[PDB]
Amino acid sequence: LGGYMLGSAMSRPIIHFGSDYEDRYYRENMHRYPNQVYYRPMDEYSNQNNFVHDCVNITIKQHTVTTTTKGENFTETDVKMMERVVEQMCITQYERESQAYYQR
Repeated sequence: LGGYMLGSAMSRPIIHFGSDYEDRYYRENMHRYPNQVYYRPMDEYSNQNNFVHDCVNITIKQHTVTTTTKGENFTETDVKMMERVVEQMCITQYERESQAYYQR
């Protein structure tokens, strides 16, 4: 990373895949999943969804490196479920900082 950073943790977003199976599938292991999200300052630009689609990429990439380095690797469904959890959290982490620009 070397620029991009980590702010706050959250609650685990209860995702909806539409299958209660896949809810509880994540939910059985959810403590092992991510609980904070990697973002960067606006500085120049911002979007509504596309910088979130950037931030999600970084958080999964990091976990696919620095925790995969700890032996703890993931499958693609594990990634896709993370992408959801991380996007959900990134929406709030974006909005929290974005509201502070508005408050200026």
